[PDB]
Amino acid sequence: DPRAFLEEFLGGLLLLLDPGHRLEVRVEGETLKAEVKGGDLGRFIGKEGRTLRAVEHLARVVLARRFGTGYRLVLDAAGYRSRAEARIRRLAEEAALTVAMTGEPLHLPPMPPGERRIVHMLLKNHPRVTTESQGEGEERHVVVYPR
Amino acid sequence: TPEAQGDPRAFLEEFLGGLLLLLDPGHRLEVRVEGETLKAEVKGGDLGRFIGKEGRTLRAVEHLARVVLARRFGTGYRLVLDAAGYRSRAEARIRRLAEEAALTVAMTGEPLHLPPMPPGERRIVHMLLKNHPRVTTESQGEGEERHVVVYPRREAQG
RNA sequence: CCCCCCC
Ligand SMILES: Nc1ccn([C@@H]2O[C@H](COP(=O)(O)O)[C@@H](O)[C@H]2O)c(=O)n1
Repeated sequence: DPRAFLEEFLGGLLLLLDPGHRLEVRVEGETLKAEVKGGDLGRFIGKEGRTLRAVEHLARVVLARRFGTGYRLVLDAAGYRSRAEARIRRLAEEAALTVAMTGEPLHLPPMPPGERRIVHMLLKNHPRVTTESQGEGEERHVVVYPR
Repeated sequence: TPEAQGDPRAFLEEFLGGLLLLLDPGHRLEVRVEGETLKAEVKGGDLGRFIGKEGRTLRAVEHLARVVLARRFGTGYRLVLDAAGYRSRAEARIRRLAEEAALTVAMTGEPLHLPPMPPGERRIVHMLLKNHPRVTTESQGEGEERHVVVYPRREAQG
């Protein structure tokens, strides 16, 4: 059972991270969702979500190694994903502002595909700007182009 | 914080051992104590697959092991994780950028800004270009955008 | 325009 496996695995790490952490794992469409509550959560998240991503990444890998490909897993704490999407929706809305004036394209910072997706999605059918990614790997980033 | 040898060694052995079992049963683990720091190497199994895309996996294991060591003992013991000469090949890539910067800067007489870099990586740049007869180094900026600038020992007149 | 490779 993928849920029970994640519970034992993520429960193992959570104990070493903070005894106040508690875990809920649920499926929501195609996506396995792991929510952490309790204790100093910012310490769990870490600077720029660095700790939460390391857990999420490793959780994904041990999940793939036992059950195979096709799973989507997202790990979250105290609505940190929302805030990160909102901040991403901002700055992108800011990009369409700058590119609107200056007819010169604008290069956004590198982002993983899930975050580039959000940029593409917000600026969908924007009257002034389009989006298209560039570069490869950790280099890859969205470019805001003018019409 | 407690002595590196003893519990911190055994703690990391058991923690990484459990993680490596799920990643690949072929993995074995050597954990070395260097003074009051810890060093850990993963051997066996598919090491390419352990490292993962652009090293994301080895790095997430390193980061997380550091964090849980700090939670357990109060320090990360400057833990450094390696596999299949990963750390060495990345030390070389950083050295390459600094080399190409040295050449360009000594020619143009203009400073060049290297890509932003963690302090660990910034040290490698500084050390490689110490006592370099044509260029020098000095960092600039704050936070994630702190990066080494390579300066010509003798500036362009202009 | 997921993300881990079984890339
Ligand atoms: N000339 C230099 C400059 C920095 N360093 C090292 O590089 C690290 C990064 O410092 P910067 O902020 O100067 O890049 C320092 O913490 C120090 O260990 C060095 O070893 N020699």
